Amino acid sequence: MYTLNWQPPYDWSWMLGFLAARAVSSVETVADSYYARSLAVGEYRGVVTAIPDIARHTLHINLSAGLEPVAAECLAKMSRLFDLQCNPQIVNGALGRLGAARPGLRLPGCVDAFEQGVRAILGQLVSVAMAAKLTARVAQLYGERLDDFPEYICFPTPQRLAAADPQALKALGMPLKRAEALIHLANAALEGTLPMTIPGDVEQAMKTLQTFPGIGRWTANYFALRGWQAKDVFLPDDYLIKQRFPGMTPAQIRRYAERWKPWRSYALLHIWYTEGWQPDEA
Amino acid sequence: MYTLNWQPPYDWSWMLGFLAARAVSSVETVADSYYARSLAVGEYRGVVTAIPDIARHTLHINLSAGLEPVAAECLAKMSRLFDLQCNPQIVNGALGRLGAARPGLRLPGCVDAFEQGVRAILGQLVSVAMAAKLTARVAQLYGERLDDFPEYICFPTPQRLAAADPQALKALGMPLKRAEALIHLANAALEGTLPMTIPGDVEQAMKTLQTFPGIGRWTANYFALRGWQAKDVFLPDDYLIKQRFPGMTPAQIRRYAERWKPWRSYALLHIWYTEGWQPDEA
Amino acid sequence: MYTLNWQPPYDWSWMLGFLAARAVSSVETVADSYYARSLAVGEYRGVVTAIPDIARHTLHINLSAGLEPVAAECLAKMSRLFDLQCNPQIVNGALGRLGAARPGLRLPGCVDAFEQGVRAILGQLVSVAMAAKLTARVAQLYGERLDDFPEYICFPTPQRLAAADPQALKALGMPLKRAEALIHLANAALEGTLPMTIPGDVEQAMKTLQTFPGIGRWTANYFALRGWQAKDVFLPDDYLIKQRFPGMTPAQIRRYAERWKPWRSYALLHIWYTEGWQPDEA
Amino acid sequence: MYTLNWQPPYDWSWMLGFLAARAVSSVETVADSYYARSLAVGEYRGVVTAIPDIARHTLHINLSAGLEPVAAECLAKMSRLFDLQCNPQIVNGALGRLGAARPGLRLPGCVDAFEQGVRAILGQLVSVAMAAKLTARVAQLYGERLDDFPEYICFPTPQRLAAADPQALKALGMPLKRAEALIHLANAALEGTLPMTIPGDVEQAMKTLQTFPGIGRWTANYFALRGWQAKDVFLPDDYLIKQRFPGMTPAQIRRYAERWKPWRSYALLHIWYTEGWQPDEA
DNA sequence: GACATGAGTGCC
DNA sequence: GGCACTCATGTC
DNA sequence: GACATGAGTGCC
DNA sequence: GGCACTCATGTC
Repeated sequence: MYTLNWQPPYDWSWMLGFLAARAVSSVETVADSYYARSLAVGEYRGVVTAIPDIARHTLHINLSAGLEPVAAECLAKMSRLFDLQCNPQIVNGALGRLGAARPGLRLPGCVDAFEQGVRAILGQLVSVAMAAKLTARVAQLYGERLDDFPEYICFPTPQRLAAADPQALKALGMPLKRAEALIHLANAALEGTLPMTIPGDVEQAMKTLQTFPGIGRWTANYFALRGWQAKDVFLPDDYLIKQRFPGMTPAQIRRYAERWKPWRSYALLHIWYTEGWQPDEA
Repeated sequence: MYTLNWQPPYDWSWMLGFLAARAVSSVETVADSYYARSLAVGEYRGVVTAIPDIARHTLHINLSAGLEPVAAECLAKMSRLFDLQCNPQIVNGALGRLGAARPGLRLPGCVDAFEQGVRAILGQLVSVAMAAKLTARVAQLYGERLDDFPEYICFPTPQRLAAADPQALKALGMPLKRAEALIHLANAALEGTLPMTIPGDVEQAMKTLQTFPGIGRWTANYFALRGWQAKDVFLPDDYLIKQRFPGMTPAQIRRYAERWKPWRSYALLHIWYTEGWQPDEA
Repeated sequence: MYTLNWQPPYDWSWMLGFLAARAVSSVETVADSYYARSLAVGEYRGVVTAIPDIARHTLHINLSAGLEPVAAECLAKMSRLFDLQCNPQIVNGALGRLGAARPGLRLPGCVDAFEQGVRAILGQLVSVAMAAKLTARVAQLYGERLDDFPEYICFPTPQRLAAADPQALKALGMPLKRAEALIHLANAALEGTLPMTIPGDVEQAMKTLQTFPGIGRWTANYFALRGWQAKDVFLPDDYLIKQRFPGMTPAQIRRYAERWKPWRSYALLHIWYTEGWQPDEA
Repeated sequence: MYTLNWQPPYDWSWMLGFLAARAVSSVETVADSYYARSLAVGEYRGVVTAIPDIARHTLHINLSAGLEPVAAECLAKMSRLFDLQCNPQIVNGALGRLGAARPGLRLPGCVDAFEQGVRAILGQLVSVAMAAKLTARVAQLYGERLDDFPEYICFPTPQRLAAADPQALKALGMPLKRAEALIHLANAALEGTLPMTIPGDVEQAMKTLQTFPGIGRWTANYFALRGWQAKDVFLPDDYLIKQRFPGMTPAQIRRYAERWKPWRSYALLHIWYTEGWQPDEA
């Protein structure tokens, strides 16, 4: 019903692929041609369906009756999740060769910073499939079920996770430290201490995030990349990244990435999705 | 170009009247049939125009060329400024006779919490008109002039106001502590310490805000009401509110306001704009 | 055995009486001519007996073998307890008529700041006698018994009280809050966070003490007076003191108390022990 | 002429020699048959003299008239400086071989924790004779001279070094950071943050000290050793200690030293003063 | 007596 | 109006 | 020696 | 991965 446009090229096959690998059962549904999930904005709840019209390079968004009163906010959330503001020319031009194998590459955002915070923490260590399944168990235990869509469940809110029992979370298959990380993050979101929108100084912001128990450099970087969709951040600590730069230390890698500023977040995505890639031995 | 729905009744005459008295020259233009202002979403800039359509219960939004990449976020900003989410039947059902005279009353929000915080601060102990002109000076002195629309300036970024000279601001017409208050707020906005969207615990978030220099209970409440669009906050320390409640002390007003929960913000507006209103002598 | 001097006059009956009223069963023993009690100095423990000799203004101190290795710390603890340093000519000269009825009055200190801290906390709200009853109970359950002197038990150390169960202390006859205050104090004691000797800036240190849970202004002052032997502190919040200044508010008593600077601690004691004292008819 | 006991053996020659090299001109006077120094306790001041009596295993202490009022505290200060509490049969029965050559070794204490902290700071990275000459300058500029004994001067008090101009301190022969260290230290001493007596948890307290500006691990360890007279601390970061354990890392040194628990401080003193000492093949 | 809350009174 | 700073209340 | 930075190790 | 702790290293 609602439509949002984008600037070609846009690789929808990759975006949905990325998102489908990380989909949380009962929360999200990802198909080759559309994306849909439960969505909550305040006390308004429902389901959102996004259908990409390649031909006319536009995204069709349908909203369940419950979200109509806050239609625009839902639209802004989809635009952030799908990085519709991206001008591929500027990025593909500034990255030269690195972004030529797939110039439609977009930065997968999120629909809610808190959710992404929870996802980022649970993403620690385990594989993607495990992170997803782990997140699914948290949603099934603390999420809100939609009365008009019994198959859908809303992602847990800060009010529920903040009151959660550390041992209950532990029981879902996570260390006690990670459960406490979640409970503390929820409390921050309630208090208004978790930046829900990109701050002017992403560097200071992340430094403050690292004071949170259970959140280190990796988590804060990954949270900034996906949760604030900050476009200039690298993850020299990432497992797959450390494999793309054999023999180099976090600082050497970090020093190498300076060359891609101010679009380091994009460079990161490309290097991640190019198995053959390797650095230039200066 | 873009259109947003709203549920009747909606008193546009009153809404535009409220924004018009507080309009900042060079930043926004308010007329009988429309509202327009500069808008910055990251590096994207332009002018937004809002034209209500009573016949269709719709609001038409026009974005200048520079804001199209982030059109959805702009739509969301406008929906928060004009309280398009409001269901008057629900609010009026609860408020009873209090709102019966103007069932179309809405809660005027803002397009950005930082800006609103700056405005809430410059409005301390001065007339709406002075605060208006005062803010304009700060605007011209630190704003980003739109190239495509020379007469429009974007509101100062936390960036620019954080590195401002506490004196260059006092000069414009404010005590020294007033200027420090702004400079502090700006820094907070830079690292994400100022909540940009409403937190789960409004009570607690306001407490933290009150630890800010230059921000007391009044400013913090007014900020929650307009900047976060919190719907259940009252302003017992407001000068005018004290006149509407002859005699009574803050805790007594607050106690009497309890009867309008969970829509105290709306009740507040109805009382502010109802001349001879007075509590039940009961 | 060991002997220490003091300067006449010294009202030993008033002093011994004062200590008898607060004496804790199993820890101390007070008679009309001597004071004796358990005493721990690190890992060294034993019994100390103090016998005054009015004729030659000397105090004879005896130590059981367990304390011999730390003789001098024992002597210092005893001299602070009995305020052997006092020069009555100076203090009585400054107070004037206030202290002319008992020129031999001294400031009863303590043998250990941690102990006094526990004693001050348990002295909250209740009567002198009842507090001694409670302290005796706490010591009974958490103190160590001297092998060499079964009849005696050492006052509970900080490490023992720190690892005590709040519920176990609650049962002895105090609210849960009060018992938590004790456990917190023990922790500060272990960490070196509770000044054990009088600080250079008593006012500042007392302020720091008030941040402790369970410790308000009364407990901090009283503790500073007994635990540090601060000579210039008044107790305007004291029960009996307010009874000596009928109808006067805290800040009033405090301002009045100023004329006794810098010996307010001594004036305080003189007022407590003047049956019919009343502020000057002026 | 007061008298204190000690258990034999006691190497006075070694003790006086250690204090003699660190003697600060005008404050302490060291000779082979006696130690003498100015001393303060609150506002009572004077000169203390200590005469060892090998014959009767006794130490004779004489106090000038200005200290008599607080004689007991003065005796405790001396017993801590000279480690009179030490039972050599117990320490050596544990250290074995290592302590067999100088069974009379004692732990040189201090007369006051603040003073010792200052010396720990001014002894950093400079020779011993140099720290002595520098400290003497500070004592000379910030000390209260004694009226009864013109030749002697009191060590600086915390209130005085606190109101010190950094620049003034530096000019005496030290970097700025250091002078700043002394000033912070005085403040802490003033508000009661610097533990003046050994705490229940020496390790926790040493960590809290490491957060003071200018105090690292070597300074904390050393301060604890001499300022609190902690009997079980080792200094794996010491210049000479690194030389005694050739090619060993601080962690390896520390692991090795565990064989001397719980008397690591005495082990440290024996190893420090044993030229050519070296570790076994453990 | 500790501690959070309410009054208010006066000052940049 | 922010900010402090001093009484007066009312549970545990 | 204090103290930032940076690799690296070992245990949640 | 987080995080406390360890081993250089360069600076003042």
